[PDB]
Amino acid sequence: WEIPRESLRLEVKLGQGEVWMGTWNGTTRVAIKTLQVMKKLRHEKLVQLYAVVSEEPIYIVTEYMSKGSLLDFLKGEMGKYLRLPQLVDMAAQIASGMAYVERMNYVHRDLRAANILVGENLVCKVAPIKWTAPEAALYGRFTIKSDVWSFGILLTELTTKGRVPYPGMVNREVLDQVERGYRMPCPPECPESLHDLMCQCWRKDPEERPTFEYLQAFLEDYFTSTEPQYQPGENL
Repeated sequence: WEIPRESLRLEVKLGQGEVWMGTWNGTTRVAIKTLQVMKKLRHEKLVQLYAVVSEEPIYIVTEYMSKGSLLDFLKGEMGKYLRLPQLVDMAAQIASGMAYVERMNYVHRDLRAANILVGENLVCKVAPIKWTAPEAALYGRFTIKSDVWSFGILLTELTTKGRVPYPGMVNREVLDQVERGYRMPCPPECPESLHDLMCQCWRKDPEERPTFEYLQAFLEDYFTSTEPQYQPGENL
């Protein structure tokens, strides 16, 4: 995994450590973060670790995802063009990455659009009270099932093309309201069967939420099994 410092050219700054777009061995575009899990986990929908410089000032090198975060993507020029089949297909890739995390007995803890990265041809990869399950926020009970909750929130980000969840509510009010059984209602033009899936992710009992294997399968099959008569509307 170790590479020499001179094999990395840092080209454009992408964020603040810091995140750059660069070159690896004068051949390969890569993303670069500046001054053990990513070595074990390997999957087509998880952002891939390429290399490390493991003595301060430390450098982590991964595959470059040309579109930045899914939040930026949904809120940019492309948002107006995405429709439900594009958003459902992205949701299905994320579930797929999360199905892997599930299978490896890992927990993400901060699943939401800002932590999904997007590439060419809409490849999406896995890389906060409004996104956090009640039992995680209240009791520190983070599990694969609290990720499932967050994934339901992320479904609403996809279907609103990036709007903040619970419009108008502050954090305390979200937590107070969600404890009373409040759930976001169907987004405009979003089919009820898709909002029903959200509502499954948001079940009070963590054990009653579906697996990511289930979510992935459901979303892959969406347009044949669940909405065979779907027609594109003005926004979805």
